[PDB]
Amino acid sequence: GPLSLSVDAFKILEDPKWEFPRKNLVLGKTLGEGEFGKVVKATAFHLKGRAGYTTVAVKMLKENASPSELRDLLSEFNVLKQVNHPHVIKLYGACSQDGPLLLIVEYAKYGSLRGFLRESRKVGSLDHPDERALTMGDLISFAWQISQGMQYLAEMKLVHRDLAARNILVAEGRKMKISDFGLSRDVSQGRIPVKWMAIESLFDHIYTTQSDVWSFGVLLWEIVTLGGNPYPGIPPERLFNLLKTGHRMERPDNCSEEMYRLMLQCWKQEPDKRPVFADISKDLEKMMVKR
Amino acid sequence: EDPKWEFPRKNLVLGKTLGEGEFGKVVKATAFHLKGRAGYTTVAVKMLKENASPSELRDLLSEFNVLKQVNHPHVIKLYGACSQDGPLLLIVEYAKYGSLRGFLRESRKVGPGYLGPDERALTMGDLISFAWQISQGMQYLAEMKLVHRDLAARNILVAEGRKMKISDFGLSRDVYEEDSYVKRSQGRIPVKWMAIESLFDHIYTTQSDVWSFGVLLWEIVTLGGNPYPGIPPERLFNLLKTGHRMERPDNCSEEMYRLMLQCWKQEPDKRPVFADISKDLEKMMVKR
Ligand SMILES: COc1ccc(CN2[C@@H]3C[C@H]2CN(c2ccc(-c4cc(OCC(C)(C)O)cn5ncc(C#N)c45)cn2)C3)cn1
Ligand SMILES: COc1ccc(CN2[C@@H]3C[C@H]2CN(c2ccc(-c4cc(OCC(C)(C)O)cn5ncc(C#N)c45)cn2)C3)cn1
Repeated sequence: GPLSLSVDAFKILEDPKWEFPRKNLVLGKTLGEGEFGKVVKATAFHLKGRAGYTTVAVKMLKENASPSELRDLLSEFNVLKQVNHPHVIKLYGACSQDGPLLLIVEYAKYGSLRGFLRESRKVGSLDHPDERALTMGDLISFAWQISQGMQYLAEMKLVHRDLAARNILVAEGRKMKISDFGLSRDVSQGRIPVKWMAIESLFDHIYTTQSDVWSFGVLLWEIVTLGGNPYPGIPPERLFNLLKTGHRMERPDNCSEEMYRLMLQCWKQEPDKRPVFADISKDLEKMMVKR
Repeated sequence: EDPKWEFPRKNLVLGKTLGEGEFGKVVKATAFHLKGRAGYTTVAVKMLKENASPSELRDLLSEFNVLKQVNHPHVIKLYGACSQDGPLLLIVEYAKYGSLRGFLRESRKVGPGYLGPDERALTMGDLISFAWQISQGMQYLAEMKLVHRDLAARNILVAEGRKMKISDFGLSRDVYEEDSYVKRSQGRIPVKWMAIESLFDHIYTTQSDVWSFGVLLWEIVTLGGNPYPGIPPERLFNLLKTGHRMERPDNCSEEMYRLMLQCWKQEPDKRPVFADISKDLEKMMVKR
């Protein structure tokens, strides 16, 4: 079947560029864990012709993994090979010759954007009750970096499908990296959380760059609320009809008119009425120079 | 939605979490005036988490639709659902000992344990009986033209009097036409419980449920061990194709092992049917 073919292709030595010798990989602490998959920190010796040990993250399956897990991981590997951008997580390679399949990716010292934000406070060698302080300028900065990454992906004819604050990684110098390409595809029951999905994805199962834009609007909302939970107290099952009848999230606190207007436009019912990612970057670039 | 199954939300009180995984959760609950029982009845409630995808929603709805049609002493009882004024809540039977996997693993550290009268005291006779109750439930399920697809010790619940209840019907499918269920895309059943033709061919029949039953059997007689110990899921493709199967575990009889092996025949025709699995277990029991 399609998976046994990919598995077998993967387990052969066909891509010497991406194969990393297993003996050169030393696995450390767990960075995150779900039921069937795990991410650990690691050091990699002589990775990609680099001197000494490079700090990396390793993605791997757990023992109760289903074929849909195996598929997601292999599919991410195949997408990340074709991709190169400062705001997209970097793939270093894979170990396919010695035990479990391991994906080796760039290590993001702050972890997920969602985590980063909830540990922060909004403002206008000591110590504080919060990890850091963030201005609207930082938040606009974060959104712009993601929109750049997304513009690159849309130009590459790739639909991410799972855009959300938990899938953006925060690297050294607070650089945003789009991550989790398990569900991406080159442009039936979906595995994207309902609350981030575009109306046409929910009703017609259609996924395009414009449905990525809708998801981007939910992420913006997540950013300006510093890690809020979208549609709080509304059951995911109730959301279809609220959206169909034209309900949207209200303007959050500490959110400006111009910022909220951009969110709303991302959530237009007709995908043609939504901004493209270039328009989005433009809006953020303008906000920035204008303080 | 359905008159015979819709239950008044105000009559349902939710308690502690009994289990939660990726985007779904089970809570202990109590229901007032349930199916005309006086007073409160202790129940369990299955529901979605905030980050649910359409797949999880469709799975909860499909489990509801299946449990509506099936009634058997060894299949989890559905009481009803709250599906109107908010979140979808599935109301099912509460099983006091929890999952079979959990129950058997507990018997490793909780006396009297496995002995080779008390609820916690287990002999091989008790284990054969557990397997048999499950097989009778599966036999009925197969007669009702269903494939469970996700038969495993984690999906069997242990109720009052140590009765087995097949549960977790989210993935089960109708096979009235063709006697097979096939989908184009990848399944969500753990690789290690999947039949060889489910793995390579995306085909699910009662005979792939039989394969899964063999793995469950192995789980039972190892008292909740993990299948293909230390083998990566990805290695199962080549390993099953080349003819490797799990080894005979320690407190397993030759007849019991012969039954498992039969469940793991490459050719699905050569596997026993659930009716014949039940007969084999009946004979094992009475010859002791
Ligand atoms: C299908 O294959 C799968 C599926 C799921 C998984 C694991 N799942 C749960 C949710 C999803 C992904 N998960 C994580 C966990 C940690 C990280 C992560 C966390 C992290 O945190 C750093 C810190 C905050 C210092 O702990 C840094 N980095 N750097 C790179 C990555 C990556 N990738 C990370 C990213 N995703 C955890 C693995 N493989
Ligand atoms: C898609 O909809 C979903 C999907 C999955 C889930 C929850 N998932 C995780 C794995 C799967 C099913 N899960 C559970 C959790 C608890 C129980 C459970 C556990 C339980 O434990 C009793 C004890 C051990 C004394 O606490 C008793 N009962 N009785 C009925 C049920 C049911 N159902 C239970 C069964 N399945 C937890 C919820 N909704």
